[PDB]
Amino acid sequence: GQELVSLEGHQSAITALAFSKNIVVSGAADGTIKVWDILTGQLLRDHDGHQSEVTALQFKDNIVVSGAKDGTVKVWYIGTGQELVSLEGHQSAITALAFSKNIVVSGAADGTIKVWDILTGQLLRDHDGHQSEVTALQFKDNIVVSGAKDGTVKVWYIGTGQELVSLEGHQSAITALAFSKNIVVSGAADGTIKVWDILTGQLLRDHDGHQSEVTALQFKDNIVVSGAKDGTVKVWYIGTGQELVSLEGHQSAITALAFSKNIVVSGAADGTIKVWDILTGQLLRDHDGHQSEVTALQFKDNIVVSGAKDGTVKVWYI
Repeated sequence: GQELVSLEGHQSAITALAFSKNIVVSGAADGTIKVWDILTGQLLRDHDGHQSEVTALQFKDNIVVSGAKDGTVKVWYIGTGQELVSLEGHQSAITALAFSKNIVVSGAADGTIKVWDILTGQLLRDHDGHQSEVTALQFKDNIVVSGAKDGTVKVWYIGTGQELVSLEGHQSAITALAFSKNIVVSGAADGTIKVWDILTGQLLRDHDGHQSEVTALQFKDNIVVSGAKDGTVKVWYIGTGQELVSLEGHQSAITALAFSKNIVVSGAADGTIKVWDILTGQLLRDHDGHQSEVTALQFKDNIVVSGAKDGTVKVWYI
């Protein structure tokens, strides 16, 4: 349970983080984007980003999709950092990104949602998504599910361009989403978690949650992991709302969550990173990760990658 590598990090707060293969892409509030090789810990690509704060990152098959505060959306190659396609982006700040096959879906602070083809650069769909800032976005199988700061959740089809079903949403800002072919599950800031039949729109379950002011959510299978400002990390079943295991949490506000296999990695505003086993509830690791708030966590193949508000990027083993 030590550090794999030292990484130089950035000169400003880490705002986005992506992890794939042995490559980590990190974005900072000064617009700089850096690419690192985990095996050697060397910075391969420097200054490939934007001129405003990086707000979202997507990394899939040697291609990085990055969004910035000025609304720009860039698609470039990790090998050379040269942009592949030119996207006009949004006029408002990018707030959410989804990347699947050749499609990029971007959400902005004005509520707009745009669908791009990263082979032609064409704007496939221009959407007046919500009357509020798009705070979450999930893309799967030709259908987009979005969440906004006003509590609204929406799903639509890319070709038709109209909504498939009307979901009532929440009454606080949405935090994280996920959905299957049959159901949608969404969670808001006040702890609410709701599941929706996509066809009819019916509310199959309405859970009030166990926390006040959640700051991070993570869905996988029917298990939700929720962190809150009070420092609690809770694991429970979305079908019934029953808590599964008890975790000590942190003495500081939860600011990042990662979830892989049966391992939960949580980061707090004091920089501490904790590693839990949801089968037993025991604390596997208790790292004094960073000296500032943990702003991003990536967890793949027993390797945790973390970023902090001081610009540091660390990578760990379990």
